[PDB]
Amino acid sequence: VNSFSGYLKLTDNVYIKNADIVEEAKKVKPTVVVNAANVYLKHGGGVAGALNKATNNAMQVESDDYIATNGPLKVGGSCVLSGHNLAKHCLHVVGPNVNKGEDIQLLKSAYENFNQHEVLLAPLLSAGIFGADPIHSLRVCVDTVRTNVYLAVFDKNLYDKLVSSFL
Ligand SMILES: O=C1CC[C@H](c2ccccc2)N1Nc1ncnc2[nH]c3cc(F)ccc3c12
Repeated sequence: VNSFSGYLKLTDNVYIKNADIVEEAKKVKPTVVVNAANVYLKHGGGVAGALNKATNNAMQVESDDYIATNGPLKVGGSCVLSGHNLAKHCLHVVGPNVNKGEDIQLLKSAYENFNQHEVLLAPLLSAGIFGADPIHSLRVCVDTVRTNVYLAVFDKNLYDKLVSSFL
């Protein structure tokens, strides 16, 4: 048992809710919140901009030191950093950005990072401003992640479409 509330169960291990991931994280304080990161960990907008804003920019300060030491992430890759006031840890995962021409095939590699964590609160990777089809992202998530994932979908119309179209 865990403290996630109000989720619809899609599969043995995947759950989904219409929720603002920032407010969800603040309430639950999960062990792991996933960020929709880019390779430079520049949290400007989308999920990343919202999560970083909620940390009063501490996520960005930490991220800038990480990049100065380690260089950029790979598309499809990840790193574990602090969750600040939102979670124990933040798993920054880079899904492909279709609006940059990045290979959508890398979405499966991106979701594979979730399997290193027993339980996660997450957005749909490559959705939103990353330009991929969220229905596809949900399918890849269900077919790739084997650990317990709680998906927060900000947009109510999209959430309803994802549920109603789920196979
Ligand atoms: O709901 C959906 C459908 C997919 C889309 C998405 C876009 C970018 C990254 C990851 C997912 N997206 N966005 C969010 N999903 C969950 N919590 C969110 N908090 C936010 C706060 C904001 F200022 C802006 C957006 C969100 C947001």
